[PDB]
Amino acid sequence: MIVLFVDFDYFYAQVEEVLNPSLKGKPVVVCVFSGRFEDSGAVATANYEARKFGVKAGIPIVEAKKILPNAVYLPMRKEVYQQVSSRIMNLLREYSEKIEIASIDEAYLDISDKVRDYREAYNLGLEIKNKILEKEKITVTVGISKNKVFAKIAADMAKPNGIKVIDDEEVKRLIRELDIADVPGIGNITAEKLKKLGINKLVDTLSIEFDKLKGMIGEAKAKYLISLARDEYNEPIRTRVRKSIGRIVTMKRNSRNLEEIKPYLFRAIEESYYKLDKRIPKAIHVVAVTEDLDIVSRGRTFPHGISKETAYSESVKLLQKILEEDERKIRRIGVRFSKFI
DNA sequence: GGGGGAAGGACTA
DNA sequence: TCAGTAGTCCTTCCCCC
Ligand SMILES: Nc1ccn([C@H]2C[C@H](O)[C@@H](COP(=O)(O)OP(=O)(O)OP(=O)(O)O)O2)c(=O)n1
Ligand SMILES: [Ca+2]
Ligand SMILES: [Ca+2]
Repeated sequence: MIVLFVDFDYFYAQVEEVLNPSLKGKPVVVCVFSGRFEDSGAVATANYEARKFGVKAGIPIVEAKKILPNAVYLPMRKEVYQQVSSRIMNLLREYSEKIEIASIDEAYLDISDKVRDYREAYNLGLEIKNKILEKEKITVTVGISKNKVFAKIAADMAKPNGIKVIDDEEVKRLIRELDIADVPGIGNITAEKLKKLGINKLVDTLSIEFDKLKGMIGEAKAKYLISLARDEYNEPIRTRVRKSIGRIVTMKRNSRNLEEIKPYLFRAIEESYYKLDKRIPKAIHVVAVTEDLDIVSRGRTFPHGISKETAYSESVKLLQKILEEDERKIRRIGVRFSKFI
């Protein structure tokens, strides 16, 4: 198999640059303003001029401003990036019917039946980059290898605005030399459990007793890592279908007062129903983020679709279940719909 | 023994 | 006054065949 992975460069910030070119060359920071106070919230992403200085996705907006007080701070306009993303995905469909859209800014193409070798895949990759640049003026990074995991890794190594092929020989070198923390799906917590087992490279998972590996990181991740280490990882490129749609909002102030929380919960339901658009969910979950940032949730599944009115009344019962079963105050409240008809 | 669901947890956004 | 904001898949514990 030959997989071609496309990951758009600093996506949210780049789309803003495309819509307002005077922004180019300046540090741009796209933010999610929570509304609790002046500048409360987090950075969604920043272009490379801002990232060079430590302003990156996830940090508080107040911290970003301490580092770069004169950078351009823009409010996230998700719907705008979504429309731009959808047009780029449509361009990629022209290069392969076998495409897997993994997120708002990334897709995997199985080009096995389109090119004969890596030389040709690499060329098709250039063709793709040029096409996206021509049509939307957006630069992307392309990663090419024998499977999804290594195609993604290839891209990670070449961004931004890059293109890289990890051939079979390099795949073998990487299995031995690549820091296992850099493997998709290995976060800080798993990375720490592995370091604690002596495991720092994929190749290391082949010599550890399987039960020891599994007992520590679970059966699924152990098999995943082993399959990659044996160079036998095979997952087909598959059309993704959204399985849930939801919205969670931050409250002006923490609380466990039902009438005070209702307005935020109802606003989350409205926005959520706006996004479902024709999709009818049979399940609804109320999700609360507690004062200490823990996540607690309660849901219900119906043998039929959930009308907006039913979503309103059931969400309150589920919220009450959360209040009655957890004594912490709530900071964020939202809903999540799933099991679509 | 293991299918199947609810809720927590990890990961990547 | 650090802490957003969406969404997926796996795990653990429980019911049930
Ligand atoms: N914690 C995060 C991480 C990402 N995103 C959003 C904004 C990013 O623009 C977009 C894509 O994610 P990437 O990790 O690919 O980040 P970028 O495209 O921004 O940059 P790059 O790919 O250059 O590294 O997803 C977000 O809202 N919150
Ligand atoms: Ca990406
Ligand atoms: Ca990207």
